[PDB]
Amino acid sequence: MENFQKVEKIGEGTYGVVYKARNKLTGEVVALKKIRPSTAIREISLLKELNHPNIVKLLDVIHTENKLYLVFEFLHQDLKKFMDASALTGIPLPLIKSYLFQLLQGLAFCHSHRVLHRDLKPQNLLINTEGAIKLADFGLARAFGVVVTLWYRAPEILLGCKYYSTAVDIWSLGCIFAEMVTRRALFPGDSEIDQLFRIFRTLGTPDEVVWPGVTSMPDYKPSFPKWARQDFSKVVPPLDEDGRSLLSQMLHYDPNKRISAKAALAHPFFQDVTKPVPHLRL
Ligand SMILES: COc1cccc(C(=O)c2sc(Nc3ccccc3)nc2N)c1
Repeated sequence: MENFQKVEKIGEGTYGVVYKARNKLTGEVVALKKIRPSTAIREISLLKELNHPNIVKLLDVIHTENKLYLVFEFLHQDLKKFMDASALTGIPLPLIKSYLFQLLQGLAFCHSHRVLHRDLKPQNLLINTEGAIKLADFGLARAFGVVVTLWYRAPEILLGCKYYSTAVDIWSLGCIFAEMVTRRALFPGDSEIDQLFRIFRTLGTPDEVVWPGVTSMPDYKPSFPKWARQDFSKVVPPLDEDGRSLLSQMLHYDPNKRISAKAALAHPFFQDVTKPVPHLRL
């Protein structure tokens, strides 16, 4: 187009097609996302001012010929592909730990700036050859808002709560952490109810004891089956107790009891964190 050269279609994003493109003027390659409101323009534009090592930079918001494009710094590979590529032997624990640590740093930053992601998934976690991992698309959900993956959706969202909190991002990261460790999605639901019951079958059907206010949620039904909680040691076996304790805190039903990114960074699991180099096949 006028100021870009579409190198390739890197895929279908939440709001539209995403292409690997090259800016004709600078020659820089970026991830150009076509969006499929004047308030959205204002909000999104504010996001350009979010700089952190673990957040994919939003270089530009382009509103021309009545189309909306978001220009992002280009990263080497997404975690989804990396996990698939590492499925035979699994991502080494030190690297899993480094990634979780960095992602929490990115979340702690966004959240301290009152920005939520709401749709964290391996597809929007990007890595580079130097061992960094970054979160892409923070704050787009709020600015915009509505086959979609439900695997990383927090239970409060599934139960129809209309007010999101920073806790939904911790839940999603918890699901991703488990998946890196076991090499299998933690809650692979095929529908909203299947997603919810898969969570219930593992963590136990929530009640007013563990989640005060749950029985009054919009889509909660007294007729939900009552499953008992499974022992955590069976959920992510290869993980040591520090990792399991941290994961359990990231998967608390009550958003208010769920650990914050900031507090998670101080968890004992990270006492020996390092920054390994991943073996990336580009
Ligand atoms: C469907 O497309 C998506 C979905 C969610 C996030 C992004 C995104 O921001 C990206 S992808 C990317 N490089 C990349 C290089 C090789 C393989 C896959 C992605 N770099 C950025 N910045 C793209």
